[PDB]
Amino acid sequence: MLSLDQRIQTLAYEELNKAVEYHQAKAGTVVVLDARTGEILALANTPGGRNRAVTDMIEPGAAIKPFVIAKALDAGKTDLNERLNTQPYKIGPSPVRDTHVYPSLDVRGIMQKSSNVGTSKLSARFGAEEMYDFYHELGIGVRMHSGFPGETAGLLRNWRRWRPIEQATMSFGYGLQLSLLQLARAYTALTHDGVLLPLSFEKQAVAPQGKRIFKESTAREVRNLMVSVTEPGGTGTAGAVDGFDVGAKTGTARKFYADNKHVATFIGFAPAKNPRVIVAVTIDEPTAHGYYGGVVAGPPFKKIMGGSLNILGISPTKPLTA
Ligand SMILES: [Cl-]
Ligand SMILES: [Cl-]
Repeated sequence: MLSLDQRIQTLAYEELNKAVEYHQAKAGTVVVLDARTGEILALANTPGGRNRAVTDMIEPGAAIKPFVIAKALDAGKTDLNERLNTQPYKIGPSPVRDTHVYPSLDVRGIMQKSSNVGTSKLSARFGAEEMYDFYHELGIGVRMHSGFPGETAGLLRNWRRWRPIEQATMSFGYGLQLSLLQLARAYTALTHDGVLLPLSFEKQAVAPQGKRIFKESTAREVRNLMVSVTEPGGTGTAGAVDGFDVGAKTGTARKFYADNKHVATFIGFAPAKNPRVIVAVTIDEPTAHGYYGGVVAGPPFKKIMGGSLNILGISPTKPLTA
């Protein structure tokens, strides 16, 4: 009744190592989930030993943004028509800025281009306590109880202690921490139509009892926005998979912060409209051939996702061209 798939596990570990070596990185992790039941199909770590997917806390960076955008849509604090001013700004001395100046974006653009500014403005429409409860409901700070030793709850600071700038940076993934397994888990709220899943190391005959975070319509709209990340104009085109539409988010978190020391993340699901698989890839401190999540973690995501769909017998939803 173990949920692991050895063929997916082998594929994930082989592609993970190829990427870690090619980019001359220190380490990497991969999680592959059943997008419908939360069954864990593969967990891969390199270099060997410690189960970093389970034990290692990371700041998720921009990989948290889909949930902030989803929450803002779900509560009616924005909609798919609003064009937000996304010029850089400061809260006191601390800047909030994107990799480019975008004068304005709608929420599709905020997702597609990965705007820290736009996401922080959406989050700022909620009180600190509301955002704190929301992050907790996503499971940040809540142990997975995977059964592995060395597992931590993650980090979610008490909202009463938050500075306004800290609520802002949390909304684009700094100042809170979770493991790649917890982050991959959060994505089941988007794939499983607004219902967060527990995840399991056992095969699930039916999707288990979960917990609603978003309306079903919100999740479906947000999955559609995330397809823009793998299409031209998005930050994650390296993750597009032949024959499928892929909903994804890229992340490029600085470590501590540092100039040129990063954690590159790529997380996505497919078929985007009716997801079957979530693949999450993190590459720790690439030093060659790029450092952003799309360029670094996209290519292994593409290979692991495409191979996982084929292994599982999922038919392409559009004609193959490659
Ligand atoms: Cl806990
Ligand atoms: Cl689809």
